[PDB]
Amino acid sequence: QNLKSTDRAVQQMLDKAKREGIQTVWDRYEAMKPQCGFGETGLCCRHCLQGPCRINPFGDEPKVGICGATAEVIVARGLDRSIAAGAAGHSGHAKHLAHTLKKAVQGKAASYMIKDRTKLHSIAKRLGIPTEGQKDEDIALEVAKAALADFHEKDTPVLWVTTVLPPSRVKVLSAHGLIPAGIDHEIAEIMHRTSMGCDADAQNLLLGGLRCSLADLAGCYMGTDLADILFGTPAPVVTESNLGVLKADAVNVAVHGHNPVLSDIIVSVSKEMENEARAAGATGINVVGICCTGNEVLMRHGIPACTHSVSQEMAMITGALDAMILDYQCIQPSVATIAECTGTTVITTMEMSKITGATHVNFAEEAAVENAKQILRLAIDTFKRRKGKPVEIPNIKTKVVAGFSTEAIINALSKLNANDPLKPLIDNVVNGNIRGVCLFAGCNNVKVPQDQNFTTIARKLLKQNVLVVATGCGAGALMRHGFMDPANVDELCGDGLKAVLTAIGEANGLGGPLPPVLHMGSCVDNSRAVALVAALANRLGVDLDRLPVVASAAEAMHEKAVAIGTWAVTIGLPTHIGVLPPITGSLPVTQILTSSVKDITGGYFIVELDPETAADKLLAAINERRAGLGLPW
Amino acid sequence: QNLKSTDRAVQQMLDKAKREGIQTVWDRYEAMKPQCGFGETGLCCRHCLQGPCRINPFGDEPKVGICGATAEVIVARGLDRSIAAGAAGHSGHAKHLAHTLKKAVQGKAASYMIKDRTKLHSIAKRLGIPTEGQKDEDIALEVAKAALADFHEKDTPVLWVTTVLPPSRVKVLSAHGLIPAGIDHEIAEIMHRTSMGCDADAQNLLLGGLRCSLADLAGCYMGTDLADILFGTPAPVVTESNLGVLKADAVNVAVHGHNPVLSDIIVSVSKEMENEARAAGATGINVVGICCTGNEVLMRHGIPACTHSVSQEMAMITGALDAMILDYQCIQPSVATIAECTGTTVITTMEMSKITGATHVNFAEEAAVENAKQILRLAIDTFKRRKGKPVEIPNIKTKVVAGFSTEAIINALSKLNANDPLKPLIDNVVNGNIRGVCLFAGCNNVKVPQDQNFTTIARKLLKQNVLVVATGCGAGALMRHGFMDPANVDELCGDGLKAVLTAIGEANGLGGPLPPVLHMGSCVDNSRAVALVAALANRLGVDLDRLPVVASAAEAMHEKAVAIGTWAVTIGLPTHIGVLPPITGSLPVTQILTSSVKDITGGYFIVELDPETAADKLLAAINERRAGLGLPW
Ligand code: SF4
Ligand code: SF4
Ligand code: FES
Ligand code: FES
Repeated sequence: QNLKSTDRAVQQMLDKAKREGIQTVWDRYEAMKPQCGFGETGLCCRHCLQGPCRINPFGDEPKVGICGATAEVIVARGLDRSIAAGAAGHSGHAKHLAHTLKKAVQGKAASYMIKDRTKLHSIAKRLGIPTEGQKDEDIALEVAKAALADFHEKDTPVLWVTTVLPPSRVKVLSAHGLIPAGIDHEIAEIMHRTSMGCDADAQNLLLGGLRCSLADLAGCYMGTDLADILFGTPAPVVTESNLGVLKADAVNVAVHGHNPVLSDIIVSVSKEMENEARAAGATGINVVGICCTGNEVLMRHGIPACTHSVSQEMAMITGALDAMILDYQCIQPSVATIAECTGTTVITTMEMSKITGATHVNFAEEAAVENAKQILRLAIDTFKRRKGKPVEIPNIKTKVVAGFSTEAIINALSKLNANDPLKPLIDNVVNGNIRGVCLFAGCNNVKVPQDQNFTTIARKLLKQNVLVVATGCGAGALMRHGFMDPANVDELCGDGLKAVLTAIGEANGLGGPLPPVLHMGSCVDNSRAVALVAALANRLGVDLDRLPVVASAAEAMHEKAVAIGTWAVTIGLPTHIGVLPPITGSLPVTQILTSSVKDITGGYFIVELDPETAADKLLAAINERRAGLGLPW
Repeated sequence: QNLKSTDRAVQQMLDKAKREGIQTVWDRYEAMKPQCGFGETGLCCRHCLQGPCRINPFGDEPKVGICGATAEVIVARGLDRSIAAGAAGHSGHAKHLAHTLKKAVQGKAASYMIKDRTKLHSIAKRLGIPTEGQKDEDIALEVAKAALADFHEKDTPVLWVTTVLPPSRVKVLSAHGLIPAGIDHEIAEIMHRTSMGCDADAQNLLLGGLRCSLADLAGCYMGTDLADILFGTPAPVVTESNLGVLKADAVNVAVHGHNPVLSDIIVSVSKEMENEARAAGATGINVVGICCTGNEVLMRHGIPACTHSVSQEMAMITGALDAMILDYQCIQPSVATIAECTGTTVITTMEMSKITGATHVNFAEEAAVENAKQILRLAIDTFKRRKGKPVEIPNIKTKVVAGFSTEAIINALSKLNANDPLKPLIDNVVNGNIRGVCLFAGCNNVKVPQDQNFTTIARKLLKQNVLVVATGCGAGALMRHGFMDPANVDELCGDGLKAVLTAIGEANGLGGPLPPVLHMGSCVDNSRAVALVAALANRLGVDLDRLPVVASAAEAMHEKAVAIGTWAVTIGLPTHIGVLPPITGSLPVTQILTSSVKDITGGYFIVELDPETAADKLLAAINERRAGLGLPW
């Protein structure tokens, strides 16, 4: 089973699924082979009813689409649609939170409130919203209106782009016409320009894609900002991960999806319902996380993470998962069918994300506590039905230190230099103790043995003294393999990095180092890494494309990951992707995305499926940046 | 060549292309055969990097997508994306016109102005915008702001839906949650919900698709409204169509695309440049139309239509097309390559729609006259280079009477009943002289011999006394085969329909009938048919799903046509489509779209590729509606 997942708990559940005849994501992948090479290379178009059009990568006809669309146009249009779809997800998440904040401060949703008043005021100041003499509720109402205004054209550009990057970077992007005019405006313009008989120049198409990726960035940053106002900015926390966090004698409730607007409430209400669970014969309610909603409550409340991404079905296979509470994004719809075999109650909560055969509970912010209790009572009912039945929870878990928001990272650094907190980090970049920074982001993908690229690359970078930060299911992969346990610093980290992690941790009263990898949160919280990198650029007086900072979507799957990778390139980072995106059918598109975009934004994609080779390429990118700053490497 | 096109001028140019070795859309189609059956049936998904996933329609594995997405989810997600892409095009067109009107009334674009002040005031009244005591420029500024506001969420729903359909229809749609909250909001929500791991219930997905189709309707209606304010509401006009409208001794300039914001200016400026053209050895500038921008200037100014849709390359093959001036949508990008052989200067004008190898002229409303003169001077240069060369313009054209805006139709009817203009039409529906109404809409499609479905269906309906109206390239197909020439009324029309067309025409001072088919304009001007049908419903006191009105996208191609067909169903019409949409791989989706949606909106799709059978099915739908109103049939 090691060829499917490198996670030993997942392997154990794959054996259980096999002997019980439960079909998994890996079985469905095997049944798909061999996959279509036209789609894999990007040489397929279905944008009108004259299609499908395909193009043979080499040889004889077909060589061009029916309407005349070339291989490079077809490849660029498909890629742009993926970017727009990703932007639509991250910004739909952000839009929902903006409406939640507006309802809260207008007295329409008493379960929600301004929890981080400091963050509220800093965001207002960053946006140019006056705070002196204003009530918090009025400032927040203005912030929520500004968030909603960024979805459409107005007299200013998207402020969740222009106010979050340094003026020099905004100037570069503006010169190329890349600043978004409105988030949903850009998504719609992509769908228009890529429709039949519209944009048919690969460079023009890809420039539109870069601009739409910045609309995705704006949605990510807005989502983090609003979630922090509503639910609190993360600070360091200690918890656990992997399937062993499930407890046979408790009501096990997974929160799964991305938007934690209800799942933050689930966490608090579940505490109130201890006694009701105890009356049912359970020790209590054990809330666990899956995917990014799990990251959100891990970051803010220390909720343990049960599993992530490709292996999500395995939590159900234990037999102990009483409920899976779903919002949207990255939920395999197979869960609704597997639930018939495993007994789990799968519950959807968002109007636009339902799954046939799953129970739906309308969630409304105005009734959030009431909805939570109804949902948790279904979970309690499910626990009762399995009283007495054996379960198979693998006794496998790791320790996870997390909660490294950018505010938390700055505060940790400020223990070494109170009035200039970024300086200790820059000092160690300059002296070589920190070679550079790598952000791991994105998903697992069934084509890659689960976690193998994240861990193989992370190990090589850590040995070379790279400061590694992680979000999303990249953070999930690293946490499940021990990369967030400070006890593994000695094994994993080069001497210089160990010295820095130890110096920071000792100054924070820990008696021990920071963990080998800093967990910066969910997928939208890739925006936190942007905030840190922008602050470093501002402090050094250089643009982001001069910093020794790279990104790696080492096992990417979702359209959201394509959008993130593209905005990482657009803000100026060398950006690795470890699965093939559908671009290899066009050499001109590949050349733009891996080479000539350097001349536009300073960033570029590094496509590399072999993880040892990818780590070498990422280190070369970091070291090239070091050389450009005159640093040793 | 008759198997490729039923248009004799197109056949002549296909022979010329063949002997000159110029590859056409039909050659590129032949080179694509056999096409992929997974894509044709809808059983392919590329929404994440685990794909492509396909599903065998019958037999053995694969049976389900890798993530667990069923055939019905995959089919519904793909369809929803097509609807959103169509909505993005029609509403991008409308958004551009809203910005043009705003610039005009703020003194920023002197080439544009309020030409239809009556239409402006009626729209303002329909929207609830006060007009008493207000300057026209202020009313128009308010209308343009309202148009822009409908793209995003606000305290009202999309007013270009709720103010254009009768309250009873709005109530039905509201009860099912189908009223759009904002145009670009719905497009983004579709892209979100159809991304991996999000909506996975076919009924829920398709209801979202119906709502997004109404965002498309709003964009169509807004585009017609704003184009009428800026450029004038159409009134009846007489002109010609087909390749014989090109003139060997003139500078022939085609306007091609959809948004006539510059091409209306091209028409006026070309008149000013007669003498400059005459100095070059030409008789003048002969502006001709292709596709919907051609329809726009045909409707408003009588500009002759040269060709449409699938046969657009053939205008270039004549050797006489000096320039092709492009905005966006439905332009085969092959034109940029064919131009090397034919000498035509292909010019793009919109930032988001460029074609490699075509000259780009930045158009800006603020410089519209200056841009037009630069473009027309390139055309004049091109004419000079072909002085002396023979050309092959087929001597084939038809007479076209057009300009039937809904205002024009009401005014024509008012000559029979001044104070109750709809009553003469209803009278003849009730007595059987008019059996019903059919709207022909949409594109040609290379899979169908060009125009064969439109003409075969139209002939059968006209013989059965159906009032036939047409837009877009459906109007193009019918005009090129004589269906807009009143001289063909005797041959084509049943006795009852002939009596009505004759009575209306005689009362309008014509001495002869209205044409066999009423040309209601461009693709966005499908909204004019909605306005007429809604007015009829309001006058009869019934909802639209009780009227004997149907639609036929008989040769559909573009994502825009999928969106139009879907909103035709959503507002309550039986809606034929004559090419296979990618739904046959899912019986449950097909059943929803062809059967159970009747219980939701009262409309339904009729999928039928054989045109004689399609006409029988459309007549059965009309006659079922007649029976429900207690009428003979
Ligand atoms: S848009 Fe062009 S390439 Fe795509 S399916 Fe239609 S004809 Fe084929
Ligand atoms: S979304 Fe599901 S069905 Fe579509 S490509 Fe990804 S795994 Fe396959
Ligand atoms: S031919 Fe397989 S993805 Fe289209
Ligand atoms: S397998 Fe051919 S369209 Fe995807």
